[PDB]
Amino acid sequence: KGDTHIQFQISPEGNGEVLLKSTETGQYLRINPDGTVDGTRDRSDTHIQFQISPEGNGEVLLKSTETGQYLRINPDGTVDGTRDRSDTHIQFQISPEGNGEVLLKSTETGQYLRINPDGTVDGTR
Repeated sequence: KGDTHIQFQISPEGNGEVLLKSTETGQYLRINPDGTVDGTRDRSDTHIQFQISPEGNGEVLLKSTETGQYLRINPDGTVDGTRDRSDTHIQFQISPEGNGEVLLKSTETGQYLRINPDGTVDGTR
């Protein structure tokens, strides 16, 4: 939890969409059509638009709207997209740390989402 690349801002975009942005670099989380996940500064990229979908008891899904893929953190720390809504590795807890900064913690594995400064995305405990 002491990692320096795990804090995000959540920017509302109306119509119920949000952007998930690294506080360090301003890079936005992106799910590509091929299921890979990375970071980009391209504000106009359609693949950075997310919907936060409540599951109950405070768990949420983070769904990339353009291609309907849910963010997944696997036990091995890799991050990808999936359409399998029953996967236990797509549930997140949004944990604020003050001033609009949050950690995005994947419930099943205890991993925090991380966007490294090179735009690579992974999980760290």
